[PDB]
Amino acid sequence: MQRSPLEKASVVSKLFFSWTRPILRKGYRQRLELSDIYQIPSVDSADNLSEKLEREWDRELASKKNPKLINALRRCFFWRFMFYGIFLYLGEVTKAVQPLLLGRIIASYDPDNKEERSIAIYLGIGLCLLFIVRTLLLHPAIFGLHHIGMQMRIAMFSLIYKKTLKLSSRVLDKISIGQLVSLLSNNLNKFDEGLALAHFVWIAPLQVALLMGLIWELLQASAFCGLGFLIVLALFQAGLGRMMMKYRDQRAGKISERLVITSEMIENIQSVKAYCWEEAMEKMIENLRQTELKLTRKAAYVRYFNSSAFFFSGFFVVFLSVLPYALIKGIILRKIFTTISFCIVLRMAVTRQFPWAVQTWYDSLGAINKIQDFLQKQEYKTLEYNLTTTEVVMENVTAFWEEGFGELFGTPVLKDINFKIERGQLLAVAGSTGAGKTSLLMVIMGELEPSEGKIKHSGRISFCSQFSWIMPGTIKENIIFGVSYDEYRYRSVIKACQLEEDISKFAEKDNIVLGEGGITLSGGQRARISLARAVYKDADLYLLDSPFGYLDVLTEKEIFESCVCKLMANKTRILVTSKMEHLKKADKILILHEGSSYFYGTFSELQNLQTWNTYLRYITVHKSLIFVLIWCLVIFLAEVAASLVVLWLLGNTPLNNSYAVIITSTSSYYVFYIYVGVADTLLAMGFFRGLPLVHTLITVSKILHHKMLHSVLQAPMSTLNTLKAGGILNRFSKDIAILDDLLPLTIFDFIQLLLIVIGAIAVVAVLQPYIFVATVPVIVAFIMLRAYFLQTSQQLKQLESEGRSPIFTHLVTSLKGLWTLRAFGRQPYFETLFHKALNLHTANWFLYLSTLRWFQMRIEMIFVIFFIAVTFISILTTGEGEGRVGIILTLAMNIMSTLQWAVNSSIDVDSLMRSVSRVFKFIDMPTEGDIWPSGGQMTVKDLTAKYTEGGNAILENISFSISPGQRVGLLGRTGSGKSTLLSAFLRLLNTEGEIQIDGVSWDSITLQQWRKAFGVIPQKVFIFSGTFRKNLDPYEQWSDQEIWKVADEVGLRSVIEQFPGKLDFVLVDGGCVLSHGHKQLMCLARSVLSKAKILLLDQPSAHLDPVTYQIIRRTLKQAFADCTVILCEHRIEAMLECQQFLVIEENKVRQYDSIQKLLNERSLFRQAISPSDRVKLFP
Ligand SMILES: Nc1ncnc2c1ncn2[C@@H]1O[C@H](COP(=O)(O)OP(=O)(O)OP(=O)(O)O)[C@@H](O)[C@H]1O
Ligand SMILES: Nc1ncnc2c1ncn2[C@@H]1O[C@H](COP(=O)(O)OP(=O)(O)OP(=O)(O)O)[C@@H](O)[C@H]1O
Ligand SMILES: CC(C)(C)c1cc(C(C)(C)C)c(NC(=O)c2c[nH]c3ccccc3c2=O)cc1O
Ligand SMILES: [Mg+2]
Ligand SMILES: [Mg+2]
Repeated sequence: MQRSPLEKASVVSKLFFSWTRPILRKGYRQRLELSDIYQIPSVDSADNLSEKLEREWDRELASKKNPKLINALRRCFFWRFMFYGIFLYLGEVTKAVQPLLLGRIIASYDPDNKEERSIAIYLGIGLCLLFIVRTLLLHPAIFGLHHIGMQMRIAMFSLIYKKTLKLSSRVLDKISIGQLVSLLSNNLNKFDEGLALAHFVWIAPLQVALLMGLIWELLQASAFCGLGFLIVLALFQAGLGRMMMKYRDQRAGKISERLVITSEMIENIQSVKAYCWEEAMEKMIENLRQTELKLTRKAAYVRYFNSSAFFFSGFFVVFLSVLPYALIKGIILRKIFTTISFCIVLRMAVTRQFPWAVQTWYDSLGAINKIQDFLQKQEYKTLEYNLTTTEVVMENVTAFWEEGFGELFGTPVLKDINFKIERGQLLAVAGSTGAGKTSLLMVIMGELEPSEGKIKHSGRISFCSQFSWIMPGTIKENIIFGVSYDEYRYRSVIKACQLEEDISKFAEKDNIVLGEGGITLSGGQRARISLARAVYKDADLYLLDSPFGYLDVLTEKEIFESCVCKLMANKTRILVTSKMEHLKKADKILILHEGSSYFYGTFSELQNLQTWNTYLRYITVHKSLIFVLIWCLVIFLAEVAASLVVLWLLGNTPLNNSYAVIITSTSSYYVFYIYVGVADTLLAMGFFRGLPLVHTLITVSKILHHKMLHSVLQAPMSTLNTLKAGGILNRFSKDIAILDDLLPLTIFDFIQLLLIVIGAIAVVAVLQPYIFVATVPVIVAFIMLRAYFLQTSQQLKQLESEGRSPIFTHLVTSLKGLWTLRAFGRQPYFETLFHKALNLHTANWFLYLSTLRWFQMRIEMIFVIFFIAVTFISILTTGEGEGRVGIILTLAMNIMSTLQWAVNSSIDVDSLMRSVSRVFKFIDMPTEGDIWPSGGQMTVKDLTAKYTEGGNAILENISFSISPGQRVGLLGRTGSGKSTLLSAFLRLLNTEGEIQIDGVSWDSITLQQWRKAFGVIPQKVFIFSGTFRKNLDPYEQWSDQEIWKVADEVGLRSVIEQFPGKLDFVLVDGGCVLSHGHKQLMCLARSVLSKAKILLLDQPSAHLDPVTYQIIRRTLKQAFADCTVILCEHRIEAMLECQQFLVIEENKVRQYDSIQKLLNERSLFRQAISPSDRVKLFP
């Protein structure tokens, strides 16, 4: 890493921004090298800005009765804020005094021998000094203010991430990810750039006050009659401002709901593709955009009138000001041109600078109120007593989940429970699905607080969750989990948990970079890593929430006898399990039932008891847009044509006539200057040109999102395992919101300003030729410097834009794995790990931000340099009477003012046009591409399975044949390939060979038509946010009576009746309200509804007990009558049902007819079988 060149730099270098110069020269010739990206300055790091504001916020919490976050921000930013404000004031004041100096220099070309001709040179000197001071006075203050705004945002972002880790288990149900992601995605670039515009609240009034006097000098009565029109217009904009904000709050609720649906479906797309929910998910996301875009359009139409106010005002402010003075006294052109020059600044001050400044203050404080509201919430309390006899004691405990019934005190999940545990013995927590076994562990950890009862143990605890969580990184980084490495400990664990088999198969042996969640691995592999993490941790208590769910019996025995009873000796360790073998070796047993202790004692006792392309493609999405743009241009040509013949008549005039005083001399060089002043209004886009342009540009973003969401869903699996969670969630949140909100109007201003320049030059050029020639040398200078700047700016903007993903990627996983982070207590790791992601983004954003102010300053300096040259050539060459050089040049330089604004607008479009470029990359992804399934017989021949293209072959030369209406068992060691074989049928991963069904092959039919033959039950369960009926059939093909007629057989009768809205209860946080057992029965019903003749079952009974399993076989015997079944199961009770068996090992298959033969070969796998299951197989 290279250190910041800002650190060591002279006042000149910092003032003129010469320290940014290297990266432009480096970026112009070549592609940007990672080496060239400088380290962030020491001032604005994540640690310091956290440390500073954290201290000031707890001080605010400690002192005041009702604390406010703005008070905390005030005491560490206000002086440096106000320090730049006084410079930004003086830099703005100097724009208001330019008309006085320039106006005289213009008047000094007049043949009539005025005093001006005396002072002209002194004004010539002074006006040059007037420009030089402003250029140096404005830009540093803006960068200074941007730099403060960046520090403010980083400081809060860090306090949100510290706060969110200490947040209560009660609150997590209410606040989804969409709440957090939107809050950060909104403020990310908007807040930083804002603090430039913030000050103009108090700059604009003093500017109006200053300007009004200078006008009052010229026009005594009418100036106030003018101002009145702007006071009327200012209130109209304040009206639109309040109206626009109300549309934004109605929409904000809908965006949060779309992101949680969009996240969930892409997070586990492998299930979405298996069930064939493309039409379902697209229609669901489509319906949420209807409400959103309605409120976007209404917000967009209002903002047009706010934006357009400046351009229309121009003519009317001057007209109402000159007209009264004209009638009573009579006016000179000089007097008209001087008022025009004051009015341009006065409008800019009151019409664009004033309403933008206020709108920023609403957004900032609005944002700070949400953060302050988020910071003062219910926190997870800690009450650990390290003093103990290492005796984990529980007595007379009851607990309710929701606040209502618990506070009022529905049945509690635990009641009248008690147990004592000595150190050096394991507890067997047994019961049926929904007994409260997880709920019991949640009370011990203290995530679920008890209403009545008392807990006490030592603070040190270890936890193994039922849903296995893999943070992004290496298997080592997962197993050690943010502590020092130990060769003797690490190796003894992996051998005890026996991952040595699975780790050795991978190319990079130990350390492979696992994605968000670890979908690279299988169900059994994740569980053993989750276990290894819990084992490697040292603590007084080890909680294990059924880690033998996805493991085969041979592995389940070996790991239980090699880890739990060997490596974990002389420790209290409460275990969730439902097998006789585990309860036999166990010391004390606890059998829960309907949240009540059915039995408590010992096992002995229990038995005794009972670039051009990107711009072009965007325009040619929607055909309306190209018609509207042509329709604007033909009307533009008409108004350019209209002004031409007006000025042709006006200039050709042959002129008691007190209305307007003109003479041959004055006429020539004021009539044209007046036109350039009022050109902004004459060429302005009226509601007819404005509204449809805005309307279509929103309709484009609607079409672009549909294609993008459509293309992502039907892309191949390999491409979707490449990209991250935060990478998907970045675009759909931030880069779709840019095409809806910012881009539609940033274009309008760019077009509006571009037309005004062209049309003004055109009319002036056609009428007087030399001005066109005079502009060219200034025109080329801006286009030259623009083409030079963008070569660096474009490349920086992509690094910064793709530099966001790390912040989101981390925020997703952190939240999902929150319960283990607090179990182990690893917040200090994750905070410092999160600080990096902000620093990375700061390093790219700060660099892009600083490079801009260079271009902003240089473009102004180019103008100043040319103006200084123009003015001296004007004044010095001035003849004795009618000097016809300075006239022509200054008129050009009066246009280049409008162009300088258009070039700055042209950069603001290009930066937002990076968003649409990154959207098209997601649209341009590759694509995976009599009654038919009669009997359902399959024929596999020379099949090969691999995930990556040209990688390791998981299965090789596979070939077997199933007969019609036959049940087939599938089995093998954890990580054999059992899932890969089931995925090979649906052909999700890329394969070679052919699987032919009922004498018809793959290549004879389409994929989406092929996949509607199979009814799947995947290994990982997918429950999106919605109602039960929606989760049971998204297409809504079946009736309520039909769903109820299925619900009884799978036995969700009692499960649903618990909740208030029967089949209308909206599930949240990926269906966290249901227990692990009910999620398996949810997938079962979903398959029972979808009446298929072939169906695949990737381990139906994962964590189901022998009682609940009776439902699986009951529904498998009755409902699935004549259809062919491929049953991939670990429990041995399931093997009684199916006839043929497939065994996978050594990347190959073995088919068998009888169970007795299969078990006869493998002695170890036969000895593994439970005594209670052994009597069933062998009579
Ligand atoms: N966050 C929650 N909010 C509301 N109810 C919940 C929540 N978590 C669990 N429950 C409910 O509490 C009961 C017990 O759930 P718990 O997960 O403790 O059961 P379990 O015995 O661990 O089940 P399994 O055998 O499936 O693992 C169930 O009825 C479940 O729906
Ligand atoms: N998405 C993937 N990308 C790369 N390799 C993968 C992927 N999924 C699985 N594998 C590899 O294939 C092996 C077999 O995984 P698979 O899920 O088919 O096994 P399984 O027998 O179904 O496991 P389980 O006992 O957990 O059900 C894994 O151990 C891993 O090495
Ligand atoms: C009839 C005709 C000539 C097509 C026409 C009419 C108007 C109205 C009626 C809106 C003044 C306008 N005016 C506008 O479109 C205006 C657009 N934005 C504004 C913002 C603030 C204040 C006024 C306007 C405005 O008049 C323009 C026209 O070209
Ligand atoms: Mg459970
Ligand atoms: Mg599997």
